[PDB]
Amino acid sequence: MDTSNHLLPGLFRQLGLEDEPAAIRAFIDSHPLPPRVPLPEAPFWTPAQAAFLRQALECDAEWSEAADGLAVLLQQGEA
Repeated sequence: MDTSNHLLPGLFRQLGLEDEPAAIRAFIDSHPLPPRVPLPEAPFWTPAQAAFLRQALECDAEWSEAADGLAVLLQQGEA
């Protein structure tokens, strides 16, 4: 439930971003989410990729720790 999740590299390549954990933490820092708005409800992601993320939030998938472990970072970001 963190940036050090090796699922984030693969999840970002899936969404069309870098697998570099240094770049990954920089993307989510530069573009955070409000604690009311979760990962599949983010207008930052494209509608097909957001509905694809949503599947892991609808039912516990193999991308469960990817999507959950990312969603915590966005909603519990910076100022």
